[PDB]
Amino acid sequence: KLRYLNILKEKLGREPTFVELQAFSVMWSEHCGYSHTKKYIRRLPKTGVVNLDDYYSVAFKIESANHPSAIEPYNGAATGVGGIIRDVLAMGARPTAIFDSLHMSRIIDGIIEGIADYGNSIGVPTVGGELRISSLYAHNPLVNVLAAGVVRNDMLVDSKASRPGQVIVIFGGATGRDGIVGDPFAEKMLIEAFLEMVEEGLVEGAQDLGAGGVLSATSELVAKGNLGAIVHLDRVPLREPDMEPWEILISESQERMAVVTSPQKASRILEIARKHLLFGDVVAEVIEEPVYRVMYRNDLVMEVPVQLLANAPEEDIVEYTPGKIPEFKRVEFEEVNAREVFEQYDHMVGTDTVVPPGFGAAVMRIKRDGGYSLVTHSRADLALQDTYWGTLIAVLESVRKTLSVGAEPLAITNCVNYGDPDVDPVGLSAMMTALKNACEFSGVPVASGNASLYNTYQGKPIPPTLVVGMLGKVNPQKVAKPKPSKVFAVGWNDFELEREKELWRAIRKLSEEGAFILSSSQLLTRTHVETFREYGLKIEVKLPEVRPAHQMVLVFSERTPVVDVPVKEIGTLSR
Ligand SMILES: Nc1ncnc2c1ncn2[C@@H]1O[C@H](COP(=O)(O)OP(=O)(O)CP(=O)(O)O)[C@@H](O)[C@H]1O
Ligand SMILES: [Mg+2]
Ligand SMILES: [Mg+2]
Repeated sequence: KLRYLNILKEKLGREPTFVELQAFSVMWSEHCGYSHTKKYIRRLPKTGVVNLDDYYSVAFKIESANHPSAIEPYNGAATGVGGIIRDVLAMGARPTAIFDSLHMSRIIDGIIEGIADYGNSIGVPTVGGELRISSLYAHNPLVNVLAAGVVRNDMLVDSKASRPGQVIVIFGGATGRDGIVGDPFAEKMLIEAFLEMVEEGLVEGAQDLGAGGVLSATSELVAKGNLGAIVHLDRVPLREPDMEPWEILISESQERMAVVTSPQKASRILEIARKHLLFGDVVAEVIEEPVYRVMYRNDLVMEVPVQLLANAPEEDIVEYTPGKIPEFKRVEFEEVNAREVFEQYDHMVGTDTVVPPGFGAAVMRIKRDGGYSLVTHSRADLALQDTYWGTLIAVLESVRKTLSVGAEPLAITNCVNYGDPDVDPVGLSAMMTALKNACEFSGVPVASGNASLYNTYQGKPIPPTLVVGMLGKVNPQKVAKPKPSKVFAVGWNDFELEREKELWRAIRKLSEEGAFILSSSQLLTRTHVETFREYGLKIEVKLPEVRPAHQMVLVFSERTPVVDVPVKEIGTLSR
């Protein structure tokens, strides 16, 4: 913030006001700023609402609740959920499935329950997830939450102001002195509320309220529209009435959404909200002038170029060149049979999928012959040994899982979980390049993502962990389910980037022929066995010895697979 303060000062041509420093403290903070990752992200291929069938689109995104969680496992995680759901809800999509990618040194119930309760409380199933246990995350639990929803392409909500005159409504829970705990009940009302507003063609644009609260929502909603905004802090319904404009402006009270609309629609927006027991008012006004004038009645609180707020100081970036794929070695993440713990908290117990998520990619259908896959994958264990390849391979194995389910990879929502970038700007680059190159190799673009840097315990950084939330397309009727069959190991014990595509081609043919397929580092895990039992199936196999980063999958079929990849009957699935 030292360099920044200067910069902010040079840009202000003067000395920052309390509110100014207060505001830019948020907007430029790495969390809302992305100073170390912005340029790395602009480099990634893109497209977070991915179309699905020219009629439906799935809005999905991943988010981390790291620091919060490290403090308040329960609240942190839950808050991350709440927030990520709004990000999706704001896209005008009805949140249909939560996914989490937990990375901890142990089974921290707080996080599991926090995630679980919230989702249940708002009625959004916690379909799938991922759980990685490593002492290496002792003081830095990586709580990544991904959410997905469905949205008719003709109901897609623009995520920004796009016309002077439009006004921004802030509704949902009230604003109080928070971050300057939220309930799913208000969140659920928020979803029902916002969704109703969408259904009525009232929401012309929107943005959820999280980091930066009212400041980030408004400044961004318009900044994204290359417009301005006159924000009236006094119009924000508060919980604590004595709050100061700056408190009202940067407050991060939860369960709050900003709705861009036409003055004429604001009324219903408020009616719809209120009848849903939420509070809201027309807080801002989208103006053509690119200024961000925060007001509290006729009191000018703050006025700055919206764009200055929007664009934080961008750190340079170093080009990273990757070397020979390492001969990865044992970096054990003691797998926990924490299936009893999830049961106790009703977590990831989402039985409403085309096929149990415990088999890899969670499949959801939006129609009889239509549906989408979703997977959250990461290879921290590998990324620890080599940031690039590990990170890259994590993307490739996600493509496998997606393929293994018969789903064609559509997009990637991803979360960068890194330590201090100023110290190790390399790992950050390696991580981003791997992803960049990974998307380029796979051809799968990046729809959106989250970045969490400075994850370190007294010097030590958390393992470079890029969680990959991969969206895939799939016809449910064409999704293979477990059945007594022969189990074959298909692929290789080791990894050679290039031949990855021949493995995919293979997964594709087999999957196409209806074969069942698992793509796991362990080939088969307790969950896989667990889940098979749910089908009343016994998995007896001579699991091939495999490398950490390998290119082998488990194919279950009657007939022996016939592909251009090593095939070996390794056992059977029966009874
Ligand atoms: N690794 C990544 N890849 C692609 N896009 C990324 C990214 N990291 C961040 N982004 C994008 O940059 C912006 C910020 O992501 P972030 O998750 O912090 O958003 P947010 O506005 O929802 C704030 P909050 O945490 O308060 O909910 C988004 O528009 C997101 O799509
Ligand atoms: Mg932000
Ligand atoms: Mg947000």
